This record gives sequence, structure tokens and C-alpha cells, in this order.
Amino acid sequence: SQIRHYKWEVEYMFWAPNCNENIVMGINGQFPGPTIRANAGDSVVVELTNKLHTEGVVIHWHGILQRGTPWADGTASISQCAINPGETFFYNFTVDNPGTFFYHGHLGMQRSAGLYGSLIVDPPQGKKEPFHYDGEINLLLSDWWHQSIHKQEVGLSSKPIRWIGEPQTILLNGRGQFDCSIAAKYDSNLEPCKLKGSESCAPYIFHVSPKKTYRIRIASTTALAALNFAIGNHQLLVVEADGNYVQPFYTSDIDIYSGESYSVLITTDQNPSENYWVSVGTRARHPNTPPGLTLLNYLPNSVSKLPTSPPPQTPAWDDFDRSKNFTYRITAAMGSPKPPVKFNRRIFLLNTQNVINGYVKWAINDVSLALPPTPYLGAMKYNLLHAFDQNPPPEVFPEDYDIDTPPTNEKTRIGNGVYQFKIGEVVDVILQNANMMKENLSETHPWHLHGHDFWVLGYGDGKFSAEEESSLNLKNPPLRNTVVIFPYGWTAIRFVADNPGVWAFHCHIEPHLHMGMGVVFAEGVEKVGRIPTKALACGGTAKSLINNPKNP
Amino acid sequence: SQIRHYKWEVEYMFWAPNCNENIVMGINGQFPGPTIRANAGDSVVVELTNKLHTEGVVIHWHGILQRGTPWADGTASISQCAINPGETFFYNFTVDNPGTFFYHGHLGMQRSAGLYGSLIVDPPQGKKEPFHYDGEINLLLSDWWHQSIHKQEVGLSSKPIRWIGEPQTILLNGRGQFDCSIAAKYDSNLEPCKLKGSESCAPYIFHVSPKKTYRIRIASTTALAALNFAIGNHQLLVVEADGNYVQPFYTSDIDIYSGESYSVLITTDQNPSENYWVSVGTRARHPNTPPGLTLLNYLPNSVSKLPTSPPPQTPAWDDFDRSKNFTYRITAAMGSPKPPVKFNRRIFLLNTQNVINGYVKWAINDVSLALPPTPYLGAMKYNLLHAFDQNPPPEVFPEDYDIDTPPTNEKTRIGNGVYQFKIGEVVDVILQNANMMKENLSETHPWHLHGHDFWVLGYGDGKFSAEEESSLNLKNPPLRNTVVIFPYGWTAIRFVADNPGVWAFHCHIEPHLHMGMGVVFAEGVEKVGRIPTKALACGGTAKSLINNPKNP
Ligand SMILES: *[C@@H]1O[C@H](CO)[C@@H](O)[C@H](O)[C@H]1NC(C)=O
Ligand SMILES: *[C@@H]1O[C@H](CO)[C@@H](O)[C@H](O)[C@H]1NC(C)=O
Ligand SMILES: [Cu+2]
Ligand SMILES: [Cu+2]
Ligand SMILES: [Cu+2]
Ligand SMILES: [Cu+2]
Ligand SMILES: [Cu+2]
Ligand SMILES: [Cu+2]
Ligand SMILES: [Cu+2]
Ligand SMILES: [Cu+2]
Ligand SMILES: [Cu+2]
Ligand SMILES: [O-]
Ligand SMILES: [O-]
Repeated sequence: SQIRHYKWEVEYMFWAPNCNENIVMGINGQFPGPTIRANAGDSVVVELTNKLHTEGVVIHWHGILQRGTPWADGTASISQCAINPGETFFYNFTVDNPGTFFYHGHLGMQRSAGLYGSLIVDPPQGKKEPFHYDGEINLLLSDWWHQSIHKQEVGLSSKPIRWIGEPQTILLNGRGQFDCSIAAKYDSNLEPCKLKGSESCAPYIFHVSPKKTYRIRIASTTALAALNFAIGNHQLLVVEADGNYVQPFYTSDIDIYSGESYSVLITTDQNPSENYWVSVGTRARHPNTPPGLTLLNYLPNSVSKLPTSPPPQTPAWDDFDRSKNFTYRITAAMGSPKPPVKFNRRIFLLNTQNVINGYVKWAINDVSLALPPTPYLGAMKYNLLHAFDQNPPPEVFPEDYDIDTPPTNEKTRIGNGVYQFKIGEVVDVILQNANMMKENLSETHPWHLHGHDFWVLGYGDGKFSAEEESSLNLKNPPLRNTVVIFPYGWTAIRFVADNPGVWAFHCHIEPHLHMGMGVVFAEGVEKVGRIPTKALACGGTAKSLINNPKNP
Repeated sequence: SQIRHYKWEVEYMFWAPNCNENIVMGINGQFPGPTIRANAGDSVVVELTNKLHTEGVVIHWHGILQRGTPWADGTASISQCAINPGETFFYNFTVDNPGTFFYHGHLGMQRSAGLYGSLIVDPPQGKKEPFHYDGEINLLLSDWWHQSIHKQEVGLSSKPIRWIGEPQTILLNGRGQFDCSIAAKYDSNLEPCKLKGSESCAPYIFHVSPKKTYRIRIASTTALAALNFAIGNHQLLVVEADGNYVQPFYTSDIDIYSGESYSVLITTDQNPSENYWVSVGTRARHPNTPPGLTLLNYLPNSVSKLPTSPPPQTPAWDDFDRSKNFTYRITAAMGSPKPPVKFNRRIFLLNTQNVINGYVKWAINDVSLALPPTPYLGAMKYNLLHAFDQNPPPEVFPEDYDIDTPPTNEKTRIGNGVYQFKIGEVVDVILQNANMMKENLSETHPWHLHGHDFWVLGYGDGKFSAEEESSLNLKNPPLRNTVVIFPYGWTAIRFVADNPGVWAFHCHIEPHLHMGMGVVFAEGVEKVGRIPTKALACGGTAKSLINNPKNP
């Protein structure tokens, strides 16, 4: 096991992801950030210096469990006080299992500004993958707005709310094209990009040699978009999802939601004298963004040899039945960990869009989360009972609530209480979607849990009932860290509370989390060790722990 | 009989149709143009002074037959030379029959710049309309872009073509809203408009008293948009179409393509305590323009009192079955003229989108029209045989043409020949639609005939074949001046060549006309009287009528 040490500085910089200049959050002058790669069992040490001028910053490592290091999860106001400008913090954690993971900002809307990058973990040294491939292609997907993140943030906190709107560009490994298309030759209504290939927004071309097999790693850190990935004329075999192996299956395209990572295998068994289109299109929302595009370049063909066909036409955004058909097919690889068969706690969380005091907010069982200035982990380790609400948040919603109609907003409150588990509890969480404030509208929401992987027991339509208990999959369910709820549907997940610390569980769409859509889960904090002083040095924790008497 | 004299000047002026300032082509300082209202049989005299600085102008009176006056049609290079800066021209014509008509620019792309308005002809003095209503409302629909007309024109003449795109705003009597919605109440994602009612872009509200019946006259002069008109909670009785009367029928909404006019009657039956939305949405093209909205305000309710329902959701743009369902119903009112049972001439016109010398053009039987600098009416009266191509244009296309494939463009050319008819021929025209340059695309095209009305004999899918004859409606076909071809279909029309002149027959979508999509018909030209000198004063007609010898 090696220690992988990184030394990084976060600073803003001018950059043009789609050849339109804006400011991006770079790490060591790079956008996207540097890739962390390690082997399972290695320690990763990142010393991060904050060089933003007035802003705090944190980095969350998505999918890493932080077992023994919950202070290193990178969630402002939950695991730590943010890092102040000019300060250096050490995140030191272990990577336990192989997978495609990534990292991102977890304070304000910092990840939409560009703070993200890949974190890949290979098998233990000497050990190999369950599947053979000759090469690897890594792809991080994100979306880009031309509006400032500070104007977006304020617009989302105003009465009337100013929605951020659909993204201007989809970014593939940080690059995309705006107001022109590299596929303009198939449609004269499109403007041709003039690009010699050297520009910041020039496509990241995938170069493959014929008759080989390639592992394509795909992760999504979109703030809003749900995307569909397809390569013209090539079958994808799904082999990994969220750092866990799935039972393999072929599909023509995959749907990927913010927070998910997949590894797909392809084989370059097609006509070797041509190049092929890679298309990443928007779904689950009425599209107003051009697809992200690049080429699968079979060497030695010039990359300027455009494909004979147009890019694959993206599946209709609202064919939720097609989407369920993909999603429901995901099962754990033969020989995976199977769930506990009985649960000790089952919690029901209704997802609504609400209007609390003029403001449009999202609520979970009528509580919109507002995070305190004291970090929950330090607050619970030093038993600071006034830092947040000690009263237990609701574990159920009313059986007379009608999920087919708008909220009344009669009892909708902002809050910051925490759900608490006993170390070793098996917990089921039934996520219930509902109609939003507009009539006859419900959307898809990706939910992500920190510090754990859970089994996805099932999905269904309408309101979950006792009649649905027997449909839950306890034989083969996949282990994941992100899961979707479909329009007016439910999703049931199970996990064991075996990881001392305070863990966020929230919709991974960034404006939704900003508007309150998430909860806080705490378990076994009595067993948490020493927290680094920098993670304690703010709020109520700095107040009790800094000894600064008066008259003494 | 009465002479209606108008003193008019056209000048560009600053104006903000959607509250974003640009320049608009106004008549006598107003946008839209002044309405003409006369009674059938009167004579309209318009003395137009061109107050543009470097540009010529012409005004076409849409749907007036120009019976006796072919020189007053207002088509530059067909009926007349354009009117020069500083000069006054007189358009004198008879309005023969009652109905909803309008006028517009017919030089370059001048109508998209705002040169258009209403021409309404009431029954002969003393007569009544065949139906009763207590009031009437006049609506003229058009569309609006934020880019300059002249930058658009250069974009459509460039290699590679820069397409104009979807309109920014749909205008209802010259007003519309951009980036905000007057119906933002129903959706948090929409921005509210901060309008007082006094602004240039504030909606023209429809004021009505309960329990009355009204005639809503609706005309379209859009450059591109096919629109769908609907009123919340109010069924429409269709009673007039293109100045003629149709067999009355009820509908919840009507489709209207560029160049058509309709009259619909409504009765204010609904609950008198509230207001209803009028919504005009985009169809036939993938929408990216918000609906044009206004209120049907039941007096004395406050106009600020929003309806209880959202606006009616426009039917899906691509549900062409629904469109055909509406279109195929229109039949002539009993008492109307029936067609000649036998025709003397049948012409087949294939509509293609092509690339001629790198330029994306539109062509009819492979000729893309480019108009000459000599007006066809002057050239033909004075028998100037070198002014245009005297070869008859193609009257049929190859029966082996695959209308499901992009054109090859092998023989597609630009030309300016004329189809000539004998004074009194019954002419049949089958307009055939086909696949465009993009694979699997065919669009709807509204075709308009000048100087005539025709009977719509029928519509069909695919390619026309002679075995299609038994479906043609020789019994009840409506009389119209504009008619659509649906994607991949044909439409057959019949008219009589009885009105001496040179008449344009083109697709009424302004960009397509700019790109060559139209033909020219001339009949009985040796029966034309004296043409105005200003209409002759350019090109070949000037050169040959100005006696200016040399040595002298
Ligand atoms: C993190 O790792 C560095 C480098 O080994 C070390 O100096 C530092 O004290 C560690 N801090 C924690 C909290 O483990
Ligand atoms: C048009 O009518 C006006 C008013 O009667 C007259 O002065 C003018 O000469 C007429 N011109 C033509 C071409 O008829
Ligand atoms: Cu994440
Ligand atoms: Cu995470
Ligand atoms: Cu759309
Ligand atoms: Cu969400
Ligand atoms: Cu998170
Ligand atoms: Cu017209
Ligand atoms: Cu006309
Ligand atoms: Cu057309
Ligand atoms: Cu015309
Ligand atoms: O995570
Ligand atoms: O006309």
C-alpha cells in the first residue's frame, strides 16, 4: 500500500470551457482538477491550500466511505468548518475498494463553478479486474452556465425566485461548444465551429485501435442535467456502477444522473476506415441544451474524417418507461454482499417543492434543511446541545397526503434537526416523490448518501404501500451511493449504520440542495476519535473549546 | 361605391414590440400599420411616399384580386419597379368582396421589419353579413427576431448559410413579451413581467360583455411561424376563411399558417365573474418561442384578475394528424361557386431544398426563382424578349423521384422563366412536398396565389398518382388564397386564368421566398391597359422607353 500525496491550491482563473471566457475554479491552474489514482488499500493525503480571496472551500470525495476519518468527508457544516482563505488543511483517508469515483466542491454552488475532478481506484497491487480490457478512457460529465455562480445563488434565494434555467453547454472532460456544432454538416440550420483542435473547447477525442476492447469510465457531476450516453454503431456492456460490480448486460446507450459513475466496455469491431459519434444528450427535462459531442477515432484515420451518419438521436426526454426499463435492469454481480433480510428502522421521506414565506424551497416531510454555522460532527462529539435542534425530525409523512395535487404549504418549516441511528442498525429509507407546485408536474431527483453504500431494494409507481413489500428485491439488489426517484414514484433502499460520523443524504441536483432538499443522518458519534482543530474552529465548537475567560 | 383616400409615408423608426428596442418600419409613425376599412365595391387610393433613405419599397394588398389593376399588386420585379426614396406612388384598386384581408411588404425581407397591417372589407353598403354578432375584435399575428433584417438577409445569402432561427417573440397586434411571462403565476420557473398596461409591449386586451356573440377576425403575416389560437373555456365557430365563407363548424382552437385569415365567432356564455386566457402557440416546428398571450376580459372584472387556470397548452407541434383533422374540414358555405368540373391545364410542382453552388436554395421542379431587375408586367407588355427566359418552365417532375430521400442536386438551377396561361383556362396545380437536405425531414409550406382565389380540391399523403382522382372534392371545395402542403404530401388546387396580369405564386414563408421558393404566372397580358410610369421606370423598360439617342 502506498501513500499517495497531493499538494493542491484552489484559486479562480479565467478559462473558456466552451470558448467563451468566464471564471472557473481551478486546482493548481487546471480545469478540471488533477486526477487522483490509487490502488485499494492505499492512503491518500491531500494538503489543500485555499487561495480564494474571501471564500471558504471544502472538497467532498464522492463515494469514499471515510471509515475512521468522518472529519475528512468534505461537507461544510456537517463534517467540518470550511477552510478559510490562506489556510492549509490535510484530508487523509484510505481508499478501500476499486471503482470510478470523483471529487467536488460541497459549499454553496462551488461545484457548478468547476471545482471537480476524477478519483479512480484500481484493484490491490497484484490483483486484477474481473474483466479484461486493453485500454481505458476516462470521462467526467458536467454542465455549464454562462451566468455567474454568485448571480445564480442570489437568484435562487430571492422572492420571486429566479430559476437558473437549462445549461448553455454540456461539458465532456471540461470541454464543450456553444452556438456551433462539430456535427453541423448534417444540418444546414447549424453553425460550423471553426476549431483547429488546439482550443480549450476543442473536443477531447477518444482514440482507439481496431479489434481491441476498452473500459470507458463515466462519472457525472452535473449540477442539473440528466444525460444519455451513446456511441454510434457500438454496444455498451455495463460492468460497474458507483464503484461496485453489476451483473453485465448490453445496451445501446445508458442514462446517467448527477452522482452516478459507470464503467462500460466497448470493442472496436466496426468498419475500421471510419470514425464514430459519441453523443451525450439531455433527458428527464424539456431539453434546451445542444448535446455534448466527440469522436471515437479509429486510428489511423484522420480525426477530420467525419462519420457517415449523424450523431445518435437522443431518446425522447419524457419516455420515463424507457428510463425505467434501463434502471430496473441493474442487479448486483454474482457473489456480491446480500442485504440483512429484516430491518430495524424504516423511515419514509416525502419529497415536496414548497413555498415557505414567499420563498420557493424543497422540503422533506415538510422540513427544508438550513445548515447551522456549527459543524454537526464537532457539535455532537462535544455534546453542544444548543447548536442545532435536538428534537427528532419526522420519520413518516401523513397518510392523508395526496401526492397527485400541489402542496398546501400549511405546515412547511425550515429546520436543522438530525436523524440518529445506533451503530449496527439496519435502516430502510422509502423515498416518496409527489406533485410539485405547478399542476401535474413531478420530476426525477438523484439522491446520494455520504459514508455508505446501500442496496436498492426496489422502485414503484404512486405511493408505497404494504402491498408493495413483497416486490422488494432481497436476493440480487445493487449496491450504490446514488439512486433516482421517478415522477410520482417511490424507491426503497437499505443500509447498515456501521460508520461513526455525521452523513449528508440529499438530492444531488445542486440548486435543490441549495433550496433545502436533503437530511442529516448521525450514527455512533460516541466512537468518533480526535477531529483536526481546523474542522472545529468555527461556530459553537470554537466558542466552547477556546478557553478565553473574563474576570478570571 | 365610395373612394377611400389614404395619405401614407413609410419610414424606419425606433420601437420596442417586446419592450426591447430595435428599429421597425412604420407607416405614418405607427407600428403596426393603419387599418383600411371600406365596404365592398369602393375604390381605395393610397398615395404612398417612400421616406426610407437608400431603399425602395412596395406594398402588397394580400387577398385583393387586382381585377383591372395588375400594376397595383405591389410585387417588386413582377408588377412594378420598387418606389424610390423620396417618390410618391398611387395604388388605386377596387375591393370586390367582404372579408378579413391585410397588407405587407413584398420587397426583400421588408415585411419581417414590421411593414404590415389590416385591410377589412365590409358588405356592400346596405347589406348584412350572413350571421349575427354584437361586436368584433381584430387580431393580426406576426413574429419578431432581435437580429437585424439586413444581417438576416446577408446570413441567408452567405455560403455557409446562417439560418435565422426560431422567432424571439410572437406578436399579437404588434405587442409581445420577451424573457418574462404575464402568466408567470402558474409556474415558479417563469419570470413575471413588470408591466403597468401602458407600455409598447403590454398586451392588447380583448374587452367583452357577458352573454354577447363576437366576430374575431384573425390574420397571419408571420415570416415563419405556424400558430395555434385557443381561448380558455370557449369554443370557436369558424365562419370565414380568406375573405370567403365556409360551412360553419365548432372547434376548441384553430391552426393558422402565414398568409391565412379567419373569422371565428364566440359567445360569452362562461361564468361572468372571471377572465380567460387567449393563447397563440407555435406548432409545425419544434418550439423555442413562448406563446403570445392576452386576456378575454369579461367586463366589469378587473383586468389584473388572473384566470384560475393556466393558459391552454398548445397541441404538440408535430401531431400532423391533428393538424390535418382541422384542415381537411374546411368546405365552402352552401351557395358558393363550385369549380369547373373539367380542367384545361394541370401542372405538377415538386418542392425541394437544394444546394446550388454551395448555396442552400429552395427550388420548384429544380428551378430556384431569382427575380430580374425589369418588372415582368412591363417587360411582357412591351414584348422585351431579352428581359427574362422565354423558355417555358418545367411543368412536371420525374415520376421516378424519391420524395423520401435528400435531393442529389445534379440538375438544380436558378432561373426566371414564366408559366403563361390563356385567358380563361381552368388550371389545376398539384403541389408536391418532398424530403429536404437533412435526412427524414419535410416541413409544412403555405403557398399563396396572387390575383386569384382557388378551390382546394384535396390533400393526400405521399406522391400523387392519377388513381387519386375520385377523392377530389368537386362538390364543396373551399375558396382560398393560401393553402398548406403537409410533410411528405401533396395538395391540389384549381382556379381560372381570368385576370390579365403577372401573378406571383410562392411559399408565403419569407426566408423560403428569399431563397427561391416560388413561381410566376402570367395570363392575358395583351389585355393589360396603361401601366403607371413609375412602375415601368427601371431595367429594360426604362432603357427601351426613354428616347435618348446618340450623335444627337
Ligand atoms: C495528515 O497527513 C499528514 C502527512 O502524513 C500529517 O502530517 C497530518 O498530521 C495528518 N493529519 C491527520 C488529521 O491525520
Ligand atoms: C390614382 O388615383 C388618384 C386619385 O383619384 C389619381 O390622382 C391618380 O392619378 C390615379 N393614378 C392611377 C395610376 O390610376
Ligand atoms: Cu457527489
Ligand atoms: Cu458523496
Ligand atoms: Cu423541445
Ligand atoms: Cu432534486
Ligand atoms: Cu453530498
Ligand atoms: Cu401575403
Ligand atoms: Cu398576396
Ligand atoms: Cu416554404
Ligand atoms: Cu406574395
Ligand atoms: O460520498
Ligand atoms: O394576394
